[PDB]
Amino acid sequence: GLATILAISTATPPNCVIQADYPDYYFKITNSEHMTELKEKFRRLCEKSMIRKRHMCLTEEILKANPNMCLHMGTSLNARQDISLVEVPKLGKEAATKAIKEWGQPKSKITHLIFCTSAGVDMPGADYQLTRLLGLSPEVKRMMIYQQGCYAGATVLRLAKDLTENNKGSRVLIVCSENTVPTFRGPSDTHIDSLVGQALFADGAAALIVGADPDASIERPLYHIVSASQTLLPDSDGAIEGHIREAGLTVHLKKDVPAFFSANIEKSLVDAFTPIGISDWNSIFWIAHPGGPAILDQVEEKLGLRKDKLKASRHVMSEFGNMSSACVLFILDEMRKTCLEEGKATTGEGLDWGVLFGFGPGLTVETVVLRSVPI
Amino acid sequence: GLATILAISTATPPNCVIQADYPDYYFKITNSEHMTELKEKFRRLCEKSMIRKRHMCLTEEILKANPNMCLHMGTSLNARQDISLVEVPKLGKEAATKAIKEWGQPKSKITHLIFCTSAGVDMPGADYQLTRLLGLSPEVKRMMIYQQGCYAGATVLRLAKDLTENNKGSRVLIVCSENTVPTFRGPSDTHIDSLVGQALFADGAAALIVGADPDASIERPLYHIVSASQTLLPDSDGAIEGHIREAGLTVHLKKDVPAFFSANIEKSLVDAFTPIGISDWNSIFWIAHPGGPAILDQVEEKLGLRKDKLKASRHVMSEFGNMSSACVLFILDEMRKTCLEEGKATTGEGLDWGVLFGFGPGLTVETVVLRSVPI
Repeated sequence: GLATILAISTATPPNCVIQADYPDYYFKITNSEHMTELKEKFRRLCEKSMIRKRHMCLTEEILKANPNMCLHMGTSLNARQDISLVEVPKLGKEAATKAIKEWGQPKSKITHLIFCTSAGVDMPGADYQLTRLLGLSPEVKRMMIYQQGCYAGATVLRLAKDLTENNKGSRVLIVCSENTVPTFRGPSDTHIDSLVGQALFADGAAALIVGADPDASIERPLYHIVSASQTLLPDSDGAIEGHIREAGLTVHLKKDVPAFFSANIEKSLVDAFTPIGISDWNSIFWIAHPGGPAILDQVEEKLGLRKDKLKASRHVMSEFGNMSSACVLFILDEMRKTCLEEGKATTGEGLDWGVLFGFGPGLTVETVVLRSVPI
Repeated sequence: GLATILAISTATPPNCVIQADYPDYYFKITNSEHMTELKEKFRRLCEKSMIRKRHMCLTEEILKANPNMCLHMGTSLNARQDISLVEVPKLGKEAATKAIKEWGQPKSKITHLIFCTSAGVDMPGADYQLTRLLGLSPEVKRMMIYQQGCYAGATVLRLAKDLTENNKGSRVLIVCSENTVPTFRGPSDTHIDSLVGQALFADGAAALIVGADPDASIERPLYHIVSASQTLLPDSDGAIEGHIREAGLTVHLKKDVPAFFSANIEKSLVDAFTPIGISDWNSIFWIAHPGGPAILDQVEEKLGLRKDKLKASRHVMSEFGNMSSACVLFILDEMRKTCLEEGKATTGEGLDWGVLFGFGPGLTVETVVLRSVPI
């Protein structure tokens, strides 16, 4: 049968930054209060973000201890790696233990592990660290998805679908764990596009169990993964780039990203849903990577979505910020919980069919067709 | 049906270094001729490497233009990335075009792309670059496997097996492209394990087409991918580590690494071949990642392999050195070419079943069971 999501959980670092207070904090800790016009631009970005709070393992204490991270382009990759490479699997384990609990099986039944992060590469990778931290079988079949950015929450579902459907009895643990350690940096009027990241990026981890052929005596499906596609957008090359450099991960925006995603998203919908016979985009539930707020606004306008279609996606953005690959997985967690609390008929806001979108560098759109389960 | 390898090709940079001359060249270009004790240790390492030559895109001209790369721990990641991120997909495209030719189908029939490298991370990744360089369909389903080291040539086969067997009609292009740009550095008596890498690592790219259900009117299988396993070796934590730092990729080795692999290899063989009813390791053909030559020697001795079992693996090591993930794929290409040239009965040295091993950080062993095809 089809790959099925059997459990979801999440974790965030305990320190959280209130967005209303962030322009003042960020310009203070980076010693940039003299850049008054830049501070005003950053305040506007923070207020436009529709983020209320973000969780960050980067604290004032840590930044004071790593002052090269507070420069715009300080030589700082080593300092960033030293923090992030430990944090990434630690936060991932926090989510994974809880997903395993919901799943209801012993962890010795996990046959496959997908780990996903853009927060720092190491050899061996975070997949190895998580395997040892959790005490998974040494024979777990691992896939380490590094540096794929904000569409990778859909990528891991696409990968998990083929792994679990091609291997009878297989059960995949998926962990996505992201943080701002590689990207945090001081401001510069050269690199205004970096301020976008400073206003949006946040920390979080999400874990899932995916498997085909559920054991109804123990396992409880949440969503079915029907199809998974990936495409590059025409003429979009260079719109979003992220470079791993001596100063950490630097972000570069060169084209109108929301215009590209909104102009092309209907093609992905038609390709995904024509085989199903669906053409009304308000008749399906939506999980859309929300880390670019203007992207969601323009998708909504272009397609004529009702204002509530993206409610769960915008709620996660409001409460957590742009956690990169983890966002869409937080959104699935939020949707099923809200549907249960509100007495909706399915885990997809009472609807049967749904779409999950990852958006990221390429420009790339990942399109996952889901089906809900009854509540 | 089973996933099958339908085509293989390879590519190397034109510049090559003769191993017998390398100690003198390396110590001169790194301005380290005064480290006379270290130079003799390096000559012994090169003499014991059983490498005759290695291809390298890093030329004398480039090293003279990038002097911080010739220091031992010079701040040089940016210079390395500037070189490697263009070289990786360029060399990969060279191999991919030739693999596509052998396959015999138009490149519009490629539905999936797996790209693998440890030579430098970027967003978007080398998979995106290769897709654009080759003019693949924008809807190609990509998987980017970054920084998994020397076992990843087997990893890509494990991944391709699930992708192609779960998707009717799918055809996956696999590209592995590796180089010494991130690891090349001057010598130091505080980091002797780095010398091992300077004696062994080399550049190369290999490309494959993999698919299930071949069309016998156009396609010609070379190998069948029967099973693919991965395991961590007991109590091997920290034996091989690779860190991505301001000075590039730095390598760190405990000294009993060959002992770990040779002492555990039989478990991987028993686990893979018991379902097939095979216990005689001389009755199967071998593709063993050859990048540690004591690994090959100790495996041969521990298992009592015939003197010629590792012939193709040692030949690739001799002519190309340790090209990380690409080695095992060069070895498959060498085996089928030599079998045809020499009138063998199958693409597996006249034998029917074979094993392909990837070895790398973890410590990880990847075990792929293959079947040959008649010639």
